[PDB]
Amino acid sequence: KVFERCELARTLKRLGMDGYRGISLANWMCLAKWESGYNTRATNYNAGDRSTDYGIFQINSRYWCNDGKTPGAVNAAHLSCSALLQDNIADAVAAAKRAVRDPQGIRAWVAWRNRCQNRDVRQYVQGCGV
Repeated sequence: KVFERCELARTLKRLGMDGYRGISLANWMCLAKWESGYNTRATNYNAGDRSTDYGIFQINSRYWCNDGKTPGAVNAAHLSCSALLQDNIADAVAAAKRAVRDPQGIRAWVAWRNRCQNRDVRQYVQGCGV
């Protein structure tokens, strides 16, 4: 599923992402925009370390989900990476919440540092009624 901007904002809010660990809804929106373009079936194989990023939040298989084919893979979230390619994003959200409970926080995603960090991200939630 490719989410429309405001539809995603409302969904994330209902799922309790607004201000989760100090992270604004606008920041979560910015992350999803650049990671997958709000597409839940987005997958990205990293040829360099043999891991794959899954879903709307591009959650990595070495730490937050198990896909069986990733070397040195840990399962901090305990989810199958398959759960992060569904149309329903409840599992992707729970995984994202777990990921930011590490001291790094949202900075774990380099895309966040490059295009969201220290920027005006209001644009991602403007007009959505959240």
